[PDB]
Parts: sequence; structure tokens; C-alpha cells
Amino acid sequence: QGTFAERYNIVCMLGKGSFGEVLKCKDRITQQEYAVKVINKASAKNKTSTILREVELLKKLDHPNIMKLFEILEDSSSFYIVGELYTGGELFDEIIKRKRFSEHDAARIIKQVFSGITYMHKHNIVHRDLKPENILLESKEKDCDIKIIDFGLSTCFQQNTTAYYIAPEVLRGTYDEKCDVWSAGVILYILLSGTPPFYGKNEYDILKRVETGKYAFDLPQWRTISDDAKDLIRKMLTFHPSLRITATQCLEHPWIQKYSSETPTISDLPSLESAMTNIRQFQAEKKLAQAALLYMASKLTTLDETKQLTEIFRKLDTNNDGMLDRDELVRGYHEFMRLKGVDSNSLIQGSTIEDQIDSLMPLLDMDGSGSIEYSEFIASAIDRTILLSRERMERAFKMFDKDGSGKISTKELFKLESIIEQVDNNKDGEVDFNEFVEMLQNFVRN
Ligand SMILES: Nc1ncnc2c1ncn2[C@@H]1O[C@H](COP(=O)(O)OP(=O)(O)NP(=O)(O)O)[C@@H](O)[C@H]1O
Ligand SMILES: [Ca+2]
Ligand SMILES: [Ca+2]
Ligand SMILES: [Ca+2]
Ligand SMILES: [Ca+2]
Repeated sequence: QGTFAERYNIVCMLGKGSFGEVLKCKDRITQQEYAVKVINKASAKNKTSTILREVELLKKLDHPNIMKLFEILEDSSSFYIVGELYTGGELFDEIIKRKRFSEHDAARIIKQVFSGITYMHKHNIVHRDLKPENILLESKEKDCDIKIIDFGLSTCFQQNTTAYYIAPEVLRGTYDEKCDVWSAGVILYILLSGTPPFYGKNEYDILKRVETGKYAFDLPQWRTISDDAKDLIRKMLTFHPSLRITATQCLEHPWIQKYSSETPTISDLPSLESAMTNIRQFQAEKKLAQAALLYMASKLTTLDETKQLTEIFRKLDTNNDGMLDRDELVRGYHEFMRLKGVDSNSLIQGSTIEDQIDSLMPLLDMDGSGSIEYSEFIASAIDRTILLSRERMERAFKMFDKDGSGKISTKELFKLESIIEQVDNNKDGEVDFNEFVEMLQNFVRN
């Protein structure tokens, strides 16, 4: 587990749900800010080794529209789930403010809900309470990523203390992946019309409508919305779960494809060349360097540092799922050349873009998942000198400093030999901060 207090100080309360309270916390070394869910062990535990397993699975979710968790720590009283701090508030507030959204704006929002939800399901995670309250805006910035929160805990923990979004089958006690598609459908109905499809004076009347699956597009505002959007909603608000479309099919719907047709332009050329140069250099590093850089980028960077690359990531991510596949990387490189006025055929005079991406894929796809996930993209395409600030190297050092004050050669090896002899420049067995810094610099070096 971990020592929370050594690492973070508590800055303020952010929110309180039924599972625990969410606090703003600050890394004592980096000054970087984080959201922490504090879960009381004794009031809440329902299962601590089974909990650690499932939190591990939550931890490795790597997708732009899913809450990012960095670590789980533990005190004698509590678990501390440390994650990314989002400052845009709930999608719910954006609906109240805007009332309802153009087809273009609704499609862009719901596409991200679809992408995140598709990703969760492929990892055998059902949300169970998908609602605009449980989707946060990354920031107050204009076109920011939305982030799905508040899921994964239900088996491990007991809660303590809305009708609009629940699928009919949840009323019968069932909560399969289709219930999330229903909830997302209710959301889309709301984004486009501003009104819930199953609506009533109170909960009693609402549930009566949910139960029969009866809704319509009778409100006057529906006149001005395409049949494409209606077709999508209808597929999502299908009563029988087995006839209801999957999240993947939602994400692939022609209405979606039409309004999130994001694609590289000339204005993207500077950031695209940056990413490519960093990627080329990344691939040239040895495996040990690549792993430490990936570890460092994904644990220690900020949302503000990844924002240009996230835009590029989106423009390369043709099918809108949260990841880059091989063909997406090939097209991207081709498009990059075209925009620049360069003929891809010039590359022989000594291999094609295809050969190059194929040999790169094993290098960048570090978990062998078949796709380049967000954090693998960021680690490879960022300017890795950004990792070499003193505070970050100090936090990295400290992460591996399990015993006392220095990193044992016997720790570091089981925490990963050829390189170990080199970094230890005085040869006293253990690795101090100075050798650790030099090793990290060597990693960024080439
Ligand atoms: N990553 C985050 N960034 C900023 N605020 C957050 C973050 N996660 C949660 N919050 C806030 O903290 C509150 C509680 O979070 P939540 O994950 O819903 O708690 P919970 O007890 O696990 N589930 P619930 O009882 O349904 O609220 C939310 O209402 C948010 O306002
Ligand atoms: Ca993709
Ligand atoms: Ca991968
Ligand atoms: Ca050690
Ligand atoms: Ca030494």
C-alpha cells in the first residue's frame, strides 16, 4: 500500500459522495494538484487484497474520457485513491446553462461518452449510474475533454446516502452493459431537446414511464433535429437489451461519424512534426529507457502539458475510440506528408511509411494491447526534457526509495542488470539521487 501523508498535503474538500469524500491534495515535492477519494476502511470495506486487485484494474484504464487514477494509498483508517483533478464541473451544469445543444455540439459531447463507455465495456466494466452528474468537464476551457467518473467501487465497498437515466431492466435488478447504453441514450435525448424522455411530475410518474419504455419525439424542438439523431436515440432506447445496440455501435453511428470528423490541418503541422521527432527519438532508446520514460510521463505530467498532443491525438484517432491503431498511425503519417507537400514515395530513397509504422508499433505499444493508448502516445510524443525538472526527478527517486534513503541495486533490479553497473558511478552498490538524475538524463539524451 502507501504512506499518504508523506507524499501529499490536503488542500480542501471538493465533494462528498456516498462512498467517501473527495479532496484536493498537493504533491509535497512537485506542487502538482490532484483529487483524492478517501474511503473509510471500517465503515466501507465490503471485501483489502480483493480491493487492491480491482483498484489495480481501474488504475490501468488509459483513455481520454475516463477518470485517470495514479495510485491507491492506505492508512490505518482509510484508502486514498489519487487521481486527476478536473475543474470544469459536471456535464449537468453545462446542460442547465445551455438548455440544449446543436446537433454538432451534442454529437461531439456524446461521442466522448460513447468512446469512454465502449472502452470500459471492453474491460468488462459496466458504469451502472451513467448520468450528467457523473461526467465532469476537464476544465473551463472551450472544447475540453469530458471525463467519466464514479464507477468501479460497488463490489468492494458499501455506500451510504436519478430516475431519469435508469434502463427498464435495472428495475428488475439487472445491470449489464446495455444499461449504460440506455443511460447514454437518455443523455443524448436530453442534450438535443433539453427534456428527459421519461418525464413526469415526480419519481412515481417518471418510473411508470421508464418501466414501459414509452417515450416519443413529440416536443416541438424535435421538428428541427435530423432523422439521423432520432435513429441513434431509438436504437439506444430500445426496450429489450438484446435488441439494444452496443456502445461500439453507438460510437460507429453515421450521425457521430459526421460531426466528429476531426482531421489534421496545416495549422497542426508544427505540433505534428514535434510529436514525430519525439516519437522517432523514443523508438531509438533502449527498452529500459522507454519504460522509465513511459512511467515518468504517465505518473508525473500535467493536463496543461498534454493539451496540444491531445488535440493531435484526436485528429489521428479516426474511429473515435480512445486509441491509435496501426492503420490510424499509417494514415496519419501519410496525411502529415501530404499537408507538408511531400510525396510519401520519396521515403524509399530506406523504407515506406508502412514498414516504418509496423516496426514502430512493437516499440510504442508497450503493454502489447494492439493499440497505442493515450499515455503511450504522450510518453512517446512529448518533449521528454519536461520530465527532467528537479521536482519530478525527486518524486521519481522517492517513488523507488522504499528503504531509508537510497535505491538498492537489489531493489532497482526487481523494480525494473547491464545498466545498473553504469549509473552507479562510484560503484558502492546503491544508487543515490545524483546517479539517478544522471541515468534519467541519459535516458532523455538518446
Ligand atoms: N477527478 C475529480 N476532479 C474534481 N472533482 C471530483 C473528481 N472526482 C470527484 N469529484 C467531486 O467529488 C464528488 C464526489 O465524487 P464521487 O466519485 O461521485 O463520490 P462517490 O462517493 O464515490 N459516488 P456518489 O455517492 O455517487 O457521489 C463529485 O460530486 C465531484 O464534485
Ligand atoms: Ca482509434
Ligand atoms: Ca498499448
Ligand atoms: Ca530501496
Ligand atoms: Ca552509488
